[PDB]
Amino acid sequence: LKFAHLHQHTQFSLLDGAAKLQDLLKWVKETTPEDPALAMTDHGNLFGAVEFYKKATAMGVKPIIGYEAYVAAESRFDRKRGGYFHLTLLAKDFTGYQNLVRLASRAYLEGFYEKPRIDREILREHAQGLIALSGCLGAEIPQFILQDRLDLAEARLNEDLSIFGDRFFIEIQNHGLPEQKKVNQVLKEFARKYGLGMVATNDGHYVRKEDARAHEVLLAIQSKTTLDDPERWRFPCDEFYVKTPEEMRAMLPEAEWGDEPFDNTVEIARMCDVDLPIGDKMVYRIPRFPLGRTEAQYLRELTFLGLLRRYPDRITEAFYREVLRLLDERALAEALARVEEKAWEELRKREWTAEAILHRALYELSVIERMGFPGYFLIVQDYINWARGHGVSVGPGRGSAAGSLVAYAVGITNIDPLRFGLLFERFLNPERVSMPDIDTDFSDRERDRVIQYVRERYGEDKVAQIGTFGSLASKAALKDVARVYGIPHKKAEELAKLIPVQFGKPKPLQEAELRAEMEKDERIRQVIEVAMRLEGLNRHASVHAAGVVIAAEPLTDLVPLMRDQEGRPVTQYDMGAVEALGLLKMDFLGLRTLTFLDEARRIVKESKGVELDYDRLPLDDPKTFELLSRGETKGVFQLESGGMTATVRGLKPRRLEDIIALVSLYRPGPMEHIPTYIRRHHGQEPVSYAEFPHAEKYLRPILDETYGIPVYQEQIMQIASQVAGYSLGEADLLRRAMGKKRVEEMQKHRERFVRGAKERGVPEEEANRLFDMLEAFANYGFNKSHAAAYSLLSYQTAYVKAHYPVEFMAALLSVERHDSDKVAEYIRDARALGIPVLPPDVNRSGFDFKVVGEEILFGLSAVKNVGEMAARAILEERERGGPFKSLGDFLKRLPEQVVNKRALESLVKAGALDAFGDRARLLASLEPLLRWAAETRERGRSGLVGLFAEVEEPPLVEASPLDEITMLRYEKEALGIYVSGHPVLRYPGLREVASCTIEELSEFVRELPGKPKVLLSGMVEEVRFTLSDETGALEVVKEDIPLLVLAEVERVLAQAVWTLEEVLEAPKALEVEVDHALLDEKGARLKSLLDEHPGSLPVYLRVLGPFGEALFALREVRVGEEALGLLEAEGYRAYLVPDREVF
Ligand SMILES: [Cl-]
Ligand SMILES: [Cl-]
Ligand SMILES: [Mg+2]
Ligand SMILES: [Mg+2]
Ligand SMILES: [Zn+2]
Ligand SMILES: [Zn+2]
Repeated sequence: LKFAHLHQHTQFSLLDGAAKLQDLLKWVKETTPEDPALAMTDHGNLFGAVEFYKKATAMGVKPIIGYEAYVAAESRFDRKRGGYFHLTLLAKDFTGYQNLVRLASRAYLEGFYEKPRIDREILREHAQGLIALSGCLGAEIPQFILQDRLDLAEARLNEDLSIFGDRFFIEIQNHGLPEQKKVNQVLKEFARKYGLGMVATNDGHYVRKEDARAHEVLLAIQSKTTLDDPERWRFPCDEFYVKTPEEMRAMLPEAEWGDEPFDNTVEIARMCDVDLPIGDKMVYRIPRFPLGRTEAQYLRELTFLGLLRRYPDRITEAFYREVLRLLDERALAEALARVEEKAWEELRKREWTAEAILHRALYELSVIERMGFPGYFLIVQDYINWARGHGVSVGPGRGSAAGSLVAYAVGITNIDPLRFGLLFERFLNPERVSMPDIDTDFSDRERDRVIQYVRERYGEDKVAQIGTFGSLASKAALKDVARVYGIPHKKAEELAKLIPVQFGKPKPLQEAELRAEMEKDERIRQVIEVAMRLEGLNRHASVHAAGVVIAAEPLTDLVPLMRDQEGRPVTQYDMGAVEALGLLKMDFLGLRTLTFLDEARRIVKESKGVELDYDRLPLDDPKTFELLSRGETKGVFQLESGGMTATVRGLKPRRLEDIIALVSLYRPGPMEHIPTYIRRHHGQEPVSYAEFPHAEKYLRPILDETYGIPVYQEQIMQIASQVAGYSLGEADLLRRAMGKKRVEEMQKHRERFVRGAKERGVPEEEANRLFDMLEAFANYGFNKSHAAAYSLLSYQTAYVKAHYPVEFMAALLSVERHDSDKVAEYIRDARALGIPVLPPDVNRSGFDFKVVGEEILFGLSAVKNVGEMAARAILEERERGGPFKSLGDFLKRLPEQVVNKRALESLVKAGALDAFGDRARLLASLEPLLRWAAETRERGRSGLVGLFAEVEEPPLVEASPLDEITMLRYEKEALGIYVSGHPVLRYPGLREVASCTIEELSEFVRELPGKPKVLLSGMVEEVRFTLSDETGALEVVKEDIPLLVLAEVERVLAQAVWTLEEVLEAPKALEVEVDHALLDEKGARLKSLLDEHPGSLPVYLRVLGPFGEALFALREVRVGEEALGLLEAEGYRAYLVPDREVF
C-alpha cells in the first residue's frame, strides 16, 4: 500500500499557506521512497511552479503543477455585491501547463474581484491538457450538495463533465467534519452513477501535524489580531497536514472506501508528465528585430556610423575610405558592414590610435556575432536612443555593460570605455556562453514612458514587468508572532535586538546565543519556535522597480501575469525564475540624480541662456574638484554620506579617476586602503613595487593610475592577462574563480599562473606571492565599468553646484517640491548659503521655481488653492497684457470665471500679490473689488467705450496690519511651508529653555547615555503630533499653538508637555551669552560681577564653542534679578529666560 498527495498548498498560497517548499519536499520524500510525487496546487496563482519544479526535480521528487482556482458563479466579468467557488486543477501534459499559465494569467487580468477568478467559460476554452477534481468543501459540486440543491449540483456535475470529459474526478477528502460526511456520501453516489472514479486528497496548508498553532497564528498575522480575539481567523481543526498513507486510511477506512481512491492518487500523478524548459533545455528567447540587412550587419553598421560621431579627431570620413581602398558618410558604414570575418583578418598583420579603435571595435563585434547576441544589442540600443530624442534622460550606464566599446559606440553606454580602464571582456567573456545583462538608468520621472515605448513597440502581450516576493525576516517574524501572543511591545523589541545582523539583514533564527531567555517563560518558548517555523514565508507581490521582460513569443504562452494596483503588466514568476526560463530580461532603474540634472538644465537655460550639454563637458574642470575638495558635497550624487564627505575633504581629488577610486574603496573592508591612497595622493609617500621587481614592468601601467592599489577588478584581470599570459577572457575566469573560493580548484590556477609567469619574467618566488597578492585584493576589488560610469554623474552634479550654485538649489527645491519637509529643509540650506528664497509674485514669477537675477523665486503653481489652469492662465494674461499694475487691473483681466475668490485669497496669502501693498488690506478689499470688477463688464457689454465704462478701481479698502503669527499662519496654509520667518522666532522664551534644536537632536543625543530623555520646543501640526522648529520636523507622541516637550529618545516618544503661558509663568533665570573669545582674566570678571548681586535665580552660560555649543549652568552663585540691568551694561548679551530646571 501507498499514497501521494495531489492537493497540497504551499508558502505560495500567500494568505493561508504555511508549507515551506523545502521541508515539505523532503517530508514527502522521507514518507514514500518509491516513485514519490507532489502536486503544487496554490490558491489562485502559479507563483510556485518554476522555483518548485526545479527544487523537487533535483531532490528526487516528481512534481505536478496545479491550481486551486477561484471560479465565479457566473462570468469573470461579474462584480456582484453570487460568490466564487474553489476548483482543483492539475496539468497532465505540457499544453496543460500552458493552459494553466493562461488561466491564472486571465484570472488576474480579466476576472479580478476580491480574489482572482476564472469563468467556467474560459475554463472550457482552456481545458485541453487538464485534469480537474470535484473540489474542497468550498468548491461547487460539494457546496450545492450542502445546500440540498442536489438538482443543481448534478446539473453542474454534468456541465463540468461537458468540459473535461473522462479527465474530471470526484474529490474525496476527510477531516473530522460533519459537512464532509454528507458531501461525500453523495459525491460517492455521483462517482458511481456517471462512472467517474474518486481521488483521495486532503488539502495540506501546513507540513507536519505539529505545525497546527504555528499555522493558526500565520492566520492571526494575516488577520492582524490576538491569539484570543475571537472571531480571529481559524481553521475548523488541526488536520491539514501532509499525512502518511496510514493517517489517510484513518480518515478513509477500508470496508467503507476501498482501494480505488488510493490507487488513483498514484496513477494520476504518473500520467502527469510535465517538463519546464530549464537547465538541460532552456532556449534563448531573444526577440526578433524589424529591418535587406542581417541582424548582425546593422549593429555593425550602427557601430561604424557611431564611432565617427564618438571620436571626432581620430575617426574620420577620410579614414574609413582608406580602409576600403585597402579592400556621403552613412554610405561608408553601410559598406564596411559587409566585410566578412575571412576577409577582415588580412589587415592587422600589415596611446589609443585610430586603428586601435577599429580593432577593439571589430573584435567586440566578432565576439558579439559569434555568441548570438547582435539582435539583443539592437533591441537595447533602439529603445535607449529613442528615450534620448523623446525627453527622457539616460544615464552613462551601469555595471559591466559600460566597458564594451560597441555598447558605447551605439549609445547604450555613455562613457568612453577606453579613455578609462574599462574592459569588454568583463561584460562578455568570449570563452563562456552567458546572457549579458544590460541594465540602464533613466530619469525617474520619465522611466515608465520608456517601458511604454517597449510595450507598444514589441507587443502588449510580450512585454511585462517582473514580480518580486519579499521574505519574512527572522527579526520581523519574531515581532509579528509576539503581537499575537498577547505580549508587551517593549520586551518584544528586547527580543528582537538579540538576533544578530551579519550583513544588511538579520541572521536566521536557526543558529540563534542568549537562548536561556526561552527557559524562563513557556509563553516565549513557542513564540521563538513559531517564528522560525514561519521564517521563510512570504509577504505580497510588488512589482520590481527595475524588472522588465521582452519575450519573443506571447507571454501568456509560458509565463503568467498580473496587473498591479496602478495597471502594470506583471510577471508571476520571480527574477531568477524568469531568467531560468531563458527570457530577455533588463533593469530599467529610476534615478533621482538624472531628473535633477534635467530640471537644473531647464532652470539654467532659463536663468542665463546656457545649453548644459552633459555629454560634452570637460572632466578636468578645476572649480568642480576644488568644491569636492572643500567638501561641499551636500547635493552631490553618491558622495553625500555623513562619513564619505569627511573622506573627500582629506583626499582633495583632482581628476575623475579619484572620484572613481574614492567611491570604489569607500565601503567596509577596502575602506582601510584609503589612508594609503591619500598619503600617496598628497604626494608624501613613494608608490613602490620592490615586492615584485620582475613584475613591475607589468604592474606600473595598471596600478599607477591608482597610486598603487588594486582597487578595480579590471586592474586584476589585466595583471593576470599580462603577467601570466592569460587571454583577457581567461583572466576574468580567474577573478571569477577566486570569488567562488573553490578550496582546491585554486591550486590548479596557481600552477597555470606561475608556469606562464616564468615564460614572461617572474621567477615564481615573486609569482606565488603575486598570485597571493591577487587572491588577497580580488575579494574586495571593484567593478570600474560601474564605478566610473556613476562617478561621471557625481562630477556632472558637482560641476553644476560649482558653476551654477543658485539654479542648482532651485532645481533641488523644484525636484522635491512635493515634500513639505524637504522644501523647508532645502530652503534653510539655501537661506544660510547667501541665497534668498522668495514668495511667489504674480508679476515676476514663472510657473515653477525660477531664478531671477541671483535669487530663487517661487512659482504660482506652488500656491495651494490656485488651480493649475489658473496658474498658467494668470501667466498668459500677464504675457499678452504686460505686467500687472494694480489689484484692480488684475481682477478685470482675470475675471472670477478664471481665478475664483478662494484662489485669490490664497494667492494673496502666499504673497504673490504682495507687489500691491498691505496684505490684510488686500484680503478684505477683494470682495468689494469683485463687486466692482463684475460690474465694469456689465457697463462694458452695454456699449460704453472706456471712460463712461471705468470708474477706475477706487483705492484699496482699509484695515489694521497682519501681526506676524497671524501673517505666518496664512503663508503655510497657502504654501505648505513658512517663508520669511517662523512662529517660534517671535516669542523666544521657548528657544532658551530647550535643550536642543530639532536639527542637532540626533547629534547631541546619540552621545549621552542609553535611551535618553530630553526637552524640545517648537510648533504643533497634528490631531502623533508633529513638532517644528525653524530647523526641522519630528514625529512625536492643537494646530498653531507652541509647546515645550519632555520626551524620551532612541524617533522620539513624549512624556510631558507644557503650554506657553505655563512656561512664561514658571519663575525666571539669568542666561549670559558668552563668546569663545574670553580671557583667563574674565572667568573672574563675570564671576565677580555675579558675586556682587546674589539671590535666588540660577545662572546659565551659553558658550558658543568652535564646533557645537553647550549650556554651563553656573555653580554655587545665584543672582538676584537686578543683575540683568547692570549686566547688559558691559560687552555681554543677556536674557531673562525661563528656568530650565523645574521641567
Ligand atoms: Cl602592490
Ligand atoms: Cl599595496
Ligand atoms: Mg467548475
Ligand atoms: Mg539586468
Ligand atoms: Zn486555503
Ligand atoms: Zn484548497
